[PDB]
Amino acid sequence: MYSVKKSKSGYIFDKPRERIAFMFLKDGTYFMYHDGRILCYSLKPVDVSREELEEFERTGEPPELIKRVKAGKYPENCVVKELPPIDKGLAQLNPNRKCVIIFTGFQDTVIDYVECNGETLAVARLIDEPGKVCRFAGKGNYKVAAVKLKRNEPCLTREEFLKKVEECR
Repeated sequence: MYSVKKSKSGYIFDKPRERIAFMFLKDGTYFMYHDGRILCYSLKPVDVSREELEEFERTGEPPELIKRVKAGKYPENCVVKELPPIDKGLAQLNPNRKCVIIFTGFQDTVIDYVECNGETLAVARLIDEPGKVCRFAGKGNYKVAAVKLKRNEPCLTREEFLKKVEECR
């Protein structure tokens, strides 16, 4: 079961560690898919109609393009990137995972996050340089960690974040 979020930007189908997003940008519809291990997105618009997106929403069957992607059959005009492992510091809390990419203004970023004690604990890493990391604890959304990363703002050290995680398990 995907949760579905529709907007003028497009459609977003989410699972705890998976996202299928269709963005009506520029010429037509571009797609982003990621699971726990792989990110892939189109460099050109794809042949997915709004009718197929309504059908995906109603029945829960992803379009054939996405099913091929989930089976490792990537289209020609697509970027495919391997993701890092689930953050070690968060691993024991069973975090969610989401990726944000150039379509919303980010260098490709993976974020692992949990809600704990009314706070968000998130670890964002640049997918292309996983050593660049923002560990974040705060009342905002998980995307805050990605924003701080983009803005090169200092974040929590490993020890500070691990204290927040331990005070949480």
